[PDB]
Amino acid sequence: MVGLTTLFWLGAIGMLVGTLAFAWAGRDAGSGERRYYVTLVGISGIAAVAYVVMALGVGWVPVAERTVFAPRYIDWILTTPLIVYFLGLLAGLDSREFGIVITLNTVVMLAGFAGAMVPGIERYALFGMGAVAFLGLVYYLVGPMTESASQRSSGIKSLYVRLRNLTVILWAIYPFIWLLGPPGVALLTPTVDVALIVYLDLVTKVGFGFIALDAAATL
Ligand SMILES: CC(C)CCC[C@@H](C)CCC[C@@H](C)CCC[C@@H](C)CCOC[C@@H](CO)OCC[C@H](C)CCC[C@H](C)CCC[C@H](C)CCCC(C)C
Ligand SMILES: CCCCCCCCCCCCCCCCCCCC
Ligand SMILES: CCCCCCCCCCCCCCCCCCCC
Ligand SMILES: CCCCCCCCO[C@@H]1O[C@H](CO)[C@@H](O)[C@H](O)[C@H]1O
Repeated sequence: MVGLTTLFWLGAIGMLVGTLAFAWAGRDAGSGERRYYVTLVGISGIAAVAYVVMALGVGWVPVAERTVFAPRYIDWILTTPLIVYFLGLLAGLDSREFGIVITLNTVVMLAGFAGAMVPGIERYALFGMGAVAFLGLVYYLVGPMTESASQRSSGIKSLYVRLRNLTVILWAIYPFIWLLGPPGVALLTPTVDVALIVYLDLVTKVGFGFIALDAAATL
């Protein structure tokens, strides 16, 4: 229990550091820019709360012979569409296309959560639904959204592509962790699972945020 608790506290601290840095960076509150900072505060702030809750030993749900971390999935349901929103803003995406990518994202996270909570082998059908919706989300990120980003200045398009790449490459690792970890075949221990996810969560949220902060200043 000590290892898992320690990892969750590290996640909480890293998320808190991001949250404070984004809130501070955003204080200037430029009318067009404010939205991006508030979104980053929401992304890392919600994650921080989730990690604190888990560190305190809340929401460790036993499912068959594994443990499900409910706050992790609730976190993702809330924070991943905020990341997609940030990317859609950057890309200058149209309202229909925003709706599509937010829908596909929500399918991924709901299917992953539901799958984690189903004891039997039918849970892999839920994983599959999420994997299919994720391929759709990736298509949008690398296709239509990238085309949309090209209508922006070269610097904004470069930022879009940088954050798009970070997002696509790291998000693609999560389903493999689900499959190899406790929700799937339970090869990886809960500690190894949590350690990998803490890194990935921190980079996809706080790393993502610092990359945007850097580009915003350099712009
Ligand atoms: C906008 C809405 C339409 C979307 C709402 C999300 C919704 C879709 C989530 C669906 C799942 C929902 C049905 C939950 C059911 C889970 C339940 C079956 C699990 C069993 O319950 C286990 C409990 C305690 O043991 O864990 C319980 C887990 C914890 C109690 C919850 C974990 C906390 C969250 C991860 C953090 C939430 C964010 C903060 C409330 C806001 C922080 C703001 C920030 C800026 C400080
Ligand atoms: C300006 C730099 C600020 C960076 C934001 C993150 C703050 C550091 C918080 C500690 C992070 C813990 C490291 C966990 C890594 C993933 C699990 C590794 C276990 C081997
Ligand atoms: C482009 C592909 C990248 C290579 C990654 C390899 C694929 C990862 C395999 C994940 C699912 C395989 C399930 C078999 C795991 C072994 C079962 C052990 C039981 C505890
Ligand atoms: C959920 C899985 C979805 C699979 C990804 C295929 C979606 C892309 O499919 C494409 O959509 C375009 C809209 O931008 C259309 O113009 C194209 O005709 C169509 O081929």
